Amino acid sequence: SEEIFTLQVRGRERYEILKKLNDSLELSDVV
Amino acid sequence: SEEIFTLQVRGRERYEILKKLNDSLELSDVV
Amino acid sequence: GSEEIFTLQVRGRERYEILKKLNDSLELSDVV
Amino acid sequence: EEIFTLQVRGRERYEILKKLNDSLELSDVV
Repeated sequence: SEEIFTLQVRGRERYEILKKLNDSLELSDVV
Repeated sequence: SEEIFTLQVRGRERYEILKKLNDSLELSDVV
Repeated sequence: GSEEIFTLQVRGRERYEILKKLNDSLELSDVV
Repeated sequence: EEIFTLQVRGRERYEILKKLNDSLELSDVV
């Protein structure tokens, strides 16, 4: 199984930063 | 109104890294 | 004891800016 | 591109930012 977690964020800039990092980790992780 | 953005994250370890970063970013008034 | 400060090297201005925002936030918040 | 520096206080803080930087070097998202 996999688990999807929800992280709630205030402030567009905060959200945009975290989205870029999430996207990067999706692509850099071995799986 | 205040917009709360949702960041969907696969996996506990990935979530915990991003949550730590969010913990910091939410304390920062100017990002 | 003492404190260690590490030089993080980042390629590219836009990548530098995102990591700078994070580091600046961490310096204030001290969450790590 | 140029390489820029950021001074990072403390090993654990350096390690989290290094993890992100290394990820970005692999993914090229930013």
